[PDB]
Amino acid sequence: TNQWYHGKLDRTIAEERLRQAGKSGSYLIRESDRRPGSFVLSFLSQMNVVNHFRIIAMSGDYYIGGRRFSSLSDLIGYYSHVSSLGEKLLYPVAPPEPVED
Repeated sequence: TNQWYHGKLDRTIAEERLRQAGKSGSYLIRESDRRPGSFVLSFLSQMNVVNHFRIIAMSGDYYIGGRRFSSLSDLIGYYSHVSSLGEKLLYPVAPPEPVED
């Protein structure tokens, strides 16, 4: 569950991880290092374009595209199962597993 949370992660590594997944509709959530306390939905769109959508944390709520959410998980759920953003969240990209010691 919620494999798509990468915590603190810069833009370049986020784009690397999404491009590694390689399919349009791949996504992750990271807490912006440039704007801490805010988050980014990073999303691989068509034609090798990564979009980085700011998500605003306001009043215990989370805002993206004027829609309001109670948790980052609720936000991911909505753009996966209710409506497109219009592109659709399809493949959650999990953080790289720990390496073989």
